[PDB]
Amino acid sequence: IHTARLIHTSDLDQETRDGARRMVIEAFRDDFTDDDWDHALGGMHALISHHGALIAHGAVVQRRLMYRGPDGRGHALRCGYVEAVAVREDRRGDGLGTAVLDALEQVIRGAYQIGALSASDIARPMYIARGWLSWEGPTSVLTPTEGIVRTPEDDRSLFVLPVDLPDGLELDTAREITCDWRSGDPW
Amino acid sequence: IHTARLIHTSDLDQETRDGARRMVIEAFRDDFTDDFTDDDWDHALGGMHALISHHGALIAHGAVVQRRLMYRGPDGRGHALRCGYVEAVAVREDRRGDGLGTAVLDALEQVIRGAYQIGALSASDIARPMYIARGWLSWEGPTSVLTPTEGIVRTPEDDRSLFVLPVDLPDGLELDTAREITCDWRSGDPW
Ligand SMILES: CC(C)(COP(=O)(O)OP(=O)(O)OC[C@H]1O[C@@H](n2cnc3c(N)ncnc32)[C@H](O)[C@@H]1OP(=O)(O)O)[C@@H](O)C(=O)NCCC(=O)NCCS
Ligand SMILES: CC(C)(COP(=O)(O)OP(=O)(O)OC[C@H]1O[C@@H](n2cnc3c(N)ncnc32)[C@H](O)[C@@H]1OP(=O)(O)O)[C@@H](O)C(=O)NCCC(=O)NCCS
Ligand SMILES: CC(C)(COP(=O)(O)OP(=O)(O)OC[C@H]1O[C@@H](n2cnc3c(N)ncnc32)[C@H](O)[C@@H]1OP(=O)(O)O)[C@@H](O)C(=O)NCCC(=O)NCCS
Ligand SMILES: NC[C@@H]1O[C@H](O[C@H]2[C@@H](O)[C@H](O[C@@H]3[C@@H](O)[C@H](N)C[C@H](N)[C@H]3O[C@H]3O[C@H](CN)[C@@H](O)[C@H](O)[C@H]3N)O[C@@H]2CO)[C@H](N)[C@@H](O)[C@@H]1O
Ligand SMILES: NC[C@@H]1O[C@H](O[C@H]2[C@@H](O)[C@H](O[C@@H]3[C@@H](O)[C@H](N)C[C@H](N)[C@H]3O[C@H]3O[C@H](CN)[C@@H](O)[C@H](O)[C@H]3N)O[C@@H]2CO)[C@H](N)[C@@H](O)[C@@H]1O
Repeated sequence: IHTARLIHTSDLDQETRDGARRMVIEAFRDDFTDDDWDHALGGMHALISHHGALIAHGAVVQRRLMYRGPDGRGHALRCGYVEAVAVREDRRGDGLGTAVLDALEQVIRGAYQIGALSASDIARPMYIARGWLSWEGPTSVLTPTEGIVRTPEDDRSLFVLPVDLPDGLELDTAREITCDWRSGDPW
Repeated sequence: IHTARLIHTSDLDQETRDGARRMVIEAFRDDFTDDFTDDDWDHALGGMHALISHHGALIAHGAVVQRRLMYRGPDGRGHALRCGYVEAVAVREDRRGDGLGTAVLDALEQVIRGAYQIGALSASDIARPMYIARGWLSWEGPTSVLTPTEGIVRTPEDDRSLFVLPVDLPDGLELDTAREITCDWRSGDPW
């Protein structure tokens, strides 16, 4: 069985960051943009290498997810957001994806109030099987110039993993949920 | 001689985390209202901690957490910068003045330079000369916060407290510190 190493972005040399980026881009090839890479930087990376070649990657970066309960109170949850999860093609189906998520979920459970991610279609059963909840209500992003704006192309994609919500808060996945602002894909 | 260890929030046991919080709360003491509040501790969670311990006792702490800083340049183009935000920098009172806080900020600035486009913090009044000497820039224009119900809302209590450390600004961006700057939303003190 393989085990992922967990490394902060700042503990990654440029050679190893460039190798990770190139492995991720190839893994997403039919798609992975310059903004997509920026989104994967700043947090903890899960890495698996074999003889100096990276064969699996994932990242969890901190952001705020905003949720307003029925009673009208607002919540700005410390969110561990999962990005750039990828296994080299020739090494897929061997549990390397599971090893990446095991290490990232340890980060989420140890440090954040909620995990969240916008899953590709292929990865959906994988996350469902691990206990991630599909979000059923509308999604949105908090923009700097127009307030909260709907993001309908992301409604089907969003999964959350509530690990340490504030005392008495219970997420209703049919309500709206809002992510903080960034360039490119908000979710 | 003094070197802090870097550890992510998720690698601290609850007892070390709780000790860190108690130590930082006391460091911020000069009645029953703690100057360093529960929300203040939450803002230190989720990133990299710099720790210094001496025969088991935690004698220094600092953290850098990821946020977005929003800045609109003089050309009208908006930027959502990946920001390493510095929180809860503290040295046990009896050990101050020996380079421990310098050692904490050394480690945190390494995180910022290696991971983020910009470092930022909201400095206590008395700590401002220290940050200037380390090459942080004082922000001179108005500060604000992007709220989910109101618009961008001015935060005048934090004007003149903000410092930034621009380590990897995109392509041609050059910060003009007289313009407005805006932080993302969180509970408690936004800056
Ligand atoms: C997504 C990706 C990382 C999965 O990697 P992988 O090596 O195929 O995955 P694994 O072999 O580790 O399988 C992961 C888990 O999903 C499970 N699984 C896969 N398909 C499943 C299905 N239809 N139903 C139930 N479980 C399923 C496996 O059983 C495994 O769980 P297990 O370890 O308990 O058995 C890989 O396909 C990839 O890199 N794709 C390209 C990039 C991409 O699209 N990334 C997803 C963005 S979130
Ligand atoms: C502010 C603090 C972290 C500085 O740590 P320190 O270990 O005492 O300071 P250092 O010895 O590393 O010196 C760093 C700089 O701090 C300044 N400073 C602040 N308090 C100082 C003190 N008691 N003794 C010496 N320098 C002090 C000096 O300008 C010094 O610069 P220098 O070495 O070039 O002379 C620490 O005194 C403390 O915990 N105070 C409580 C308040 C606080 O931390 N504010 C939050 C940061 S915004
Ligand atoms: C730290 C600095 C002063 C050089 O280091 P240094 O002068 O050798 O300082 P040290 O590391 O030896 O500090 C230890 C000494 O601090 C003194 N000291 C400072 N605070 C003390 C305290 N609270 N208790 C006891 N001694 C203290 C003591 O004399 C101690 O020596 P001793 O106990 O052995 O007698 C350095 O940061 C510097 O030169 N600062 C430049 C200023 C700057 O950055 N400004 C730029 C303007 S933009
Ligand atoms: N875009 C068209 C389709 O893209 C697919 O790839 C999938 C994937 O990239 C993408 O997945 C989702 C989208 O769902 C969702 N609307 C936004 C979200 N940020 C994105 O996210 C995913 O891909 C990004 C790269 N982008 C990565 O940066 C990100 O970490 C990853 N989780 O959408 C696709 C499936 O939903 C295939 N290439 C092909 O089946 C088809 O062409
Ligand atoms: N009065 C002198 C000193 O005051 C300190 O209090 C200062 C401190 O709380 C606070 O400092 C600044 C403010 O400026 C600024 N407008 C907002 C910013 N979030 C805050 O931040 C600072 O204190 C917080 C705890 N709150 C920490 O969580 C935070 O990491 C720290 N950088 O404002 C106070 C005055 O600057 C301490 N009580 C003690 O170190 C000493 O007594």
